Amino acid sequence: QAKYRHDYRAPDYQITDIDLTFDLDAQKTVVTAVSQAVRHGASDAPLRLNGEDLKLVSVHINDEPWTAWKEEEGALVISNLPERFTLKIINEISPAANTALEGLYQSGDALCTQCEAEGFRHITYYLDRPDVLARFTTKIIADKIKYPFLLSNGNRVAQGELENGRHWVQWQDPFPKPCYLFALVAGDFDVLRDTFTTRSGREVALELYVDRGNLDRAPWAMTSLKNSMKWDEERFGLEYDLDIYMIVAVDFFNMGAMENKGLNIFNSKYVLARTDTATDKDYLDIERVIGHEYFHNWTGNRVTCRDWFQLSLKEGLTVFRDQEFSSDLGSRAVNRINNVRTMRGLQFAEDASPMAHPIRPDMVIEMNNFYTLTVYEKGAEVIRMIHTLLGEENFQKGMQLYFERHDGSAATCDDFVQAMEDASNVDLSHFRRWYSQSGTPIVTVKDDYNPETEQYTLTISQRTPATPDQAEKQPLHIPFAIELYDNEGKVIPLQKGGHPVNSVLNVTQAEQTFVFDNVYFQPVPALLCEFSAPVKLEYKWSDQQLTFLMRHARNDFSRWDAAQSLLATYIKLNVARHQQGQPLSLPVHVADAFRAVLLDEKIDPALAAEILTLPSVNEMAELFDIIDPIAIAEVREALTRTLATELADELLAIYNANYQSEYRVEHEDIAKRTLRNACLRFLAFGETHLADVLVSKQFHEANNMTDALAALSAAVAAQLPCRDALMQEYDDKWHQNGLVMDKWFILQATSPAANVLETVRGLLQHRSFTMSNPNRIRSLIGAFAGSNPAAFHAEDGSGYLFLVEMLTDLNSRNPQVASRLIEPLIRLKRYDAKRQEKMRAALEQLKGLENLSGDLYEKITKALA
Ligand SMILES: [Zn+2]
Repeated sequence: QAKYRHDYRAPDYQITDIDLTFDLDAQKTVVTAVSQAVRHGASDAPLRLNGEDLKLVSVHINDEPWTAWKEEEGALVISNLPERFTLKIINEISPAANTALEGLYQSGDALCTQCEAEGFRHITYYLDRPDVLARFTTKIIADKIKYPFLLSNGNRVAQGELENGRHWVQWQDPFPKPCYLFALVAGDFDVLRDTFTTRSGREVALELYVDRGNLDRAPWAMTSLKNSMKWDEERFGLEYDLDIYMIVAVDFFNMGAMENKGLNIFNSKYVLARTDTATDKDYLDIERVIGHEYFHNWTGNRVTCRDWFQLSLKEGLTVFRDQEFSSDLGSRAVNRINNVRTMRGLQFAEDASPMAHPIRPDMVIEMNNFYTLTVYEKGAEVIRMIHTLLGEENFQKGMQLYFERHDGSAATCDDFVQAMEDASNVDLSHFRRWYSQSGTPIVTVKDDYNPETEQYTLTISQRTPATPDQAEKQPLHIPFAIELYDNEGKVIPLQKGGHPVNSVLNVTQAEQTFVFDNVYFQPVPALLCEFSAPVKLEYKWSDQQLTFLMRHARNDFSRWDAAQSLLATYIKLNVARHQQGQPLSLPVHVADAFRAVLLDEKIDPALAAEILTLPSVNEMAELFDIIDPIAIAEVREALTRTLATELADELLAIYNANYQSEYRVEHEDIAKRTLRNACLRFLAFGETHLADVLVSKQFHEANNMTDALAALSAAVAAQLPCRDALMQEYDDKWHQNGLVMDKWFILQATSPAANVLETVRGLLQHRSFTMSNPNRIRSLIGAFAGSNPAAFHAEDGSGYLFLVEMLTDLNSRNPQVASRLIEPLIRLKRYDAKRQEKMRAALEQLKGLENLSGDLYEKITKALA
C-alpha cells in the first residue's frame, strides 16, 4: 500500500477550473462540482478521481448523464472521454460525523475544512494531487442564523438571499491552486478587522475570525500578521498578492495552522492571547506560526509541491523563514538555541527511530505521517546550510531565480537546489545528498598544534550510521564553521600559505585535514559554530576549554553550546552513578562556571537564562545509546538540587534583580523575565519553607500568566507544600478555558509525583477534558507519554497499557492524533530488554485492532520489524 517517489508520473488529465457549490448542513451537505478538464495523456486513458467516504449522486459529462464509469476502492474511474470536457459531480458528505477532522467537519457550532495532504477527496471526487492546479469559484448556501459568515478562498464576487431563512455567498480565487489549499468556513464569529498597505501601495483588508467572546484575545495575532507582512517585504522583497487576508481561529484542528490561500485556518492555540491567559512563549509561538502560514503564501502557494514527497520544499523553507522572522525581530541567539534544542533532543531521536526518513521521503503509506520534525525542522537546517554556503546576497538571488522560474507552478526540491546553484554559481551537486539520506551524521574532530611550525591542524571525519530505511550511507557536504581563540579570547585570523581561509570548512570526505598557519599561540577552538550543520560533534573537550568558551566565545550561541557540552559529561557520569546506586558527583569548577554566568554583569540576560535552563529529559536521552528514563529524570532533579544549594544566594540575588513591575511583551523584558524564572526553577528546590513561600508568593502576586505558570510549574516540580492549593485555585479560576487548562494538564501529566498515572487516568473525567479535542488529548495523554518518559516507562508497564487503551479509542476517532501519540511507543529499541518486551506486546495488541488506521499501521509495522 506504500507509494514511492520514483513512481511519479505526470497526470493523464488536468482540471483548469472548478466551480463548487455547497448546500451546507451539519448532517447532510450536498456538493456540486463542475470541473473543466483537459486530457494530457493517452487518448484511451480513463479519468481516475480520488474519493473517500462520499455518497455519489450523479455524474455528467457536458451535461450528459454518464454511463461509462465505475466506483472502486477510493476512486471513481470514468472512461471514454473527449479531449476537453466539463465534468459535473454531485455527492453528499456528513460534516457532523467527521471525527477525524479531515475534509469538511464540525468545530463546535462552526463548519470548517482541512484539506492537506489528501482531505479534499473527502469532500468530492477530484484529482487530489498537488500538481493539478485549478482556478476555484466557491458558492456556499446555508442557514443564515446558524451560519451568518460563509467564507472561502479569494474575493466575494456574488451574494444573495433565499427563502426559508437561507443565504449564499460566492467566492473567486484567481490564483490556480492544488486542492489541498482549498478552504471553507461557515459560522457565527466576532471579527477583528484591520488593514496593511504593501510597499507598492496595495491596501489589504485583514480579517481575523474568532468565536464570539474572543475579541479580547485577537489583537496580538493581528499585530503579528502585520509584522509578518512587513518583514517578508523587507527581508525577502515579497508582497501579498490579494485584496483580503482572512484567518479563522478554530477550537478543533489537528494541525497547528494551515496556509489555505487568503483564508488561513488556525488552531486557536496559535491565535488567542491576552496577558492573563498566555505566556511569553505563547506570544512568541503565535508570532512564529502567524508568520509561518503567511510566508507560505510564496513558499508553498505561489510555488507549490509537484508531489507530496516534495513536502520539505515548502515546509523546510517556510520554517527557515519563520525562524529568520523570529530571529530578526527578537533575539537571534535565543531562537538559534531553542531550535538547536529541538533538533538535538527531538529530531535526532526521530532520525534514530524506525520512522527515520530523509527530508525528501522515498516511501510513504500515509502522507499525514510525514509532517515531521525531519521534514520541517531538519528541512530548515538544510535550507540554512545552503544559506551558510551561499551567504545572504546569493541566497536571495537564489530565491529570486526560484520564483522567476517556478511562480505559478508545482515544483520539486531539486528545482529549488538548482535555482540556488545557478544563481550563486556554488556547486551543490554533492550537497543534494542531504535530501536523499536519512540519519544524523557524526563528525569526529581531532586536532594538533605544532609550535615548531606555528600551525594548527584539524583532522575531521564523518559517518552516518545505517538506519532501518537505508543500508547504504555516503559522506555529505557538511558546512563546518569554526573560530580560533588565543589565550586572551581574541579571534585568531584563519589563513594558510599567505591566503585567508573561510571559517566555513567544506567537510566533504570521510576524512580530511585542514591546516592553518600563522597560529602564534595554541588556540581554543569553537567548533560547528551556530550549529552550522545538523550533526553530532565528537571532540575531546577539556572542561577548561569549555568554560573558556563560555566566557570568551564571540557568538552567544557558542557560549550556550559550550555549557551544553560541559553538562553532557556530567549528566552521563551521574546517570551511570544512579544505576550503581550512587549520589550525584560534580567537580567544583563546574558549579563555578554557572556561578560566573549568574554574576556576569555584562552577559545578555537572554543568554544567561538559556544557560541556566538545564536540558530536558528528552534532550538528555539523546546522550545515551540505551535510555534509562528513570535515571535521567532523577539525575535531572539531583543536578537541579545541587546547583540550587551551591548557588542559593546568587540565584536569589538575580531573581530579585530582574523583578519587573510592568508586564511587556518586548524582548528585553522577556529576557529578564526568562532569567528570573530560570532562577526560580532552582530556588524551588531550596529550603522547603523558604521555597514554598517564594513560589506561592509569585503565583499570587503575578500580574501575567508567564510568572503565574512559572510559579505553578515550580510547585509541581519540587512537590512543594503549596502545590495542591495552587493547582486547585488554577482549576477553579480557569476550568472554562481550554487553552489555559492545557498548561495545567501538562503539569499534571509531567508531575514527578509517584501517583502521576492514577492522577492522569482520573483526569480523563475532568470537566475541562474531552477525547473529542486534539489539544486536550495532546496536553494530557500526549504529555504523559512523550514528556514524562520516566512515568511512561514505569517498570510495571502501566504506562504502555494506558497508552494502548487511549490509542484503541483514537485509532477509530481521530487517526492523526492517534499517530502523534503512538510515537513514544515506537522508540522501544532504545530501551532495555524488559521494556522492549512490554512495548512490543503493546504494539502487537494495536496491530490486531479491528479497522486499524493506515496512520497507525505504518508506524506499528516499522516498530515491530
Ligand atoms: Zn508550513
